[PDB]
Amino acid sequence: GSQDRKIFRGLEICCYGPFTNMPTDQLEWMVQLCGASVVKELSSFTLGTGVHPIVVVQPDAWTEDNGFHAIGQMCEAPVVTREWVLDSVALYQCQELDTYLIPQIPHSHY
Repeated sequence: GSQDRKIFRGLEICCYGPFTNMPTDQLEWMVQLCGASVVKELSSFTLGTGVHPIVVVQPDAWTEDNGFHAIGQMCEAPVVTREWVLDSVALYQCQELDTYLIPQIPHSHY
């Protein structure tokens, strides 16, 4: 570019859920500051030219009642805890989503 760069450069990340009491408006801002774009919903994603779709979650305030075992099935993008957004905005670099994406593994406590 000229006077910009952004670590995301054409990106779309949506924060689903209340998380806690900050990772909502401040989260979309951070991503936006990194080059991404705040997506209202999952269906809001649009295949432009260099805009990649991404999703964010946080099994904290969501608690158990509706069901969080169907994120990727409901969204057509990679869901990653705010850790990604934070880890990326912290050091400034599009970190691997797989590091904060939906684990989904057999068993739970062993």
